[PDB]
Amino acid sequence: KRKRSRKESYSIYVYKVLKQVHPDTGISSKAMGIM
DNA sequence: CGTACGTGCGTTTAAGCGGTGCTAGAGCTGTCTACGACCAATTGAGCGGCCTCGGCACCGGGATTGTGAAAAAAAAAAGCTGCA
Ligand SMILES: [Ca+2]
Ligand SMILES: [Ca+2]
Ligand SMILES: [Ca+2]
Ligand SMILES: [Ca+2]
Ligand SMILES: [Ca+2]
Ligand SMILES: [Ca+2]
Ligand SMILES: [Ca+2]
Ligand SMILES: [K+]
Repeated sequence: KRKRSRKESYSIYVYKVLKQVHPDTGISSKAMGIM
């Protein structure tokens, strides 16, 4: 096992900016996909 | 059914032409060095996997607020005059 490739994405940085501008609001996986 | 737009005319304008004179700056060359690629070593930021726990989808009951449809009233219009 331990495949799923390792696919890079901006989602940690998106979350990081989100917590700056709106610290109590989160984000669905589709919405993250669009970001 | 009313007039905005196409046609044609006379009047006016300035584009185009060709020419001249001047130079800003496009673009090329040579020099030199600050910067970015390249490399190996190192390791923590970010990856996948995994579990949890509350957001959010779904439910039922009733009040309330849009959202419109019909029915009822009000009005404007149509036809009819009876005098002066
Ligand atoms: Ca005229
Ligand atoms: Ca120059
Ligand atoms: Ca870590
Ligand atoms: Ca994850
Ligand atoms: Ca309901
Ligand atoms: Ca309404
Ligand atoms: Ca309505
Ligand atoms: K340089």
